[PDB]
Amino acid sequence: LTDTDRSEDFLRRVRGLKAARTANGPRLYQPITLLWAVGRARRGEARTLAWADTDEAIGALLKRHGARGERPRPDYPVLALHRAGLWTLEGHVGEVPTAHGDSALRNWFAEQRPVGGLAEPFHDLLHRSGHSRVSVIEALLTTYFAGLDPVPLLEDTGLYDEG
DNA sequence: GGCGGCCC
DNA sequence: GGGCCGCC
Repeated sequence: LTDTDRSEDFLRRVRGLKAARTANGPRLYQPITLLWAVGRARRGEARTLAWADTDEAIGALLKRHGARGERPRPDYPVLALHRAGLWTLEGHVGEVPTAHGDSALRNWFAEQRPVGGLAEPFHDLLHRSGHSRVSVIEALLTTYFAGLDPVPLLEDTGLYDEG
């Protein structure tokens, strides 16, 4: 195996992601979100986290490392990663919205304030398997950071040695 | 038209 | 709250 079974399923969901495009490349919301979660999985940090702390932590990485003009709005990639089955959200009424729109996304997180994080099987996988971490880091760097310097982001996520 | 997103 | 773009 389930490590090999889960790793292949994990990497398949990551490769199926469809990020929004700028003129010169895909926007960095989803890879920055994922690498934040990968670092947390590696160090065994709390998988399930309150939205206020998740929003602030991802937002700070968006501000510092948003090399294609990203806004500090983690609501976009979190919703997209949830739809892909990579992210869990708990404590909300009704259905989770898609990452389409703007104000409705912010208002939904402000009202529902869901608790969540990377899905439990993938968090556990990346905590246990250094090979799975290296695999997804390389794949995300290949897809999203062509012509960009990922080193400051890797050190801010605690993944410099593995990336 | 849907979904990931920016601009008002 | 809205319209709209890129890509599917």
